[PDB]
Amino acid sequence: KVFGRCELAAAMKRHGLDNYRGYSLGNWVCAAKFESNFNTQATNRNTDGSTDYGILQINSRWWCNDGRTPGSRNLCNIPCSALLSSDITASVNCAKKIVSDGNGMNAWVAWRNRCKGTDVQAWIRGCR
Repeated sequence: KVFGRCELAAAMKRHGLDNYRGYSLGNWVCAAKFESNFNTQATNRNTDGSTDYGILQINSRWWCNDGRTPGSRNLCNIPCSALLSSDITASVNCAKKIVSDGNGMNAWVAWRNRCKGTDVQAWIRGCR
């Protein structure tokens, strides 16, 4: 599914992301925009053999099992395919564990480079 901007904002808010660990809703929408272009089916292969999955591009090296990343961890205890669903619940729940591990939203490269220190509020402007 390819979400609309305001559609995704409302979905994320319902799942408890607004101000989670101090990060306003605009941050999560901005991250999703530049990680996946609001597409739940986005996948991207990394140089080390791992793969990033879903709306927030979660990595198979640490967080999910895809059966093809030798010596990796499955800290969110899920198959990586569950992160590609039209239902964002699994992506949201795993993201909460990632952002709580000490490094905050710096775990997402696109957030660090394109959202951090910017007017992230603009991403939820006009939405109900």
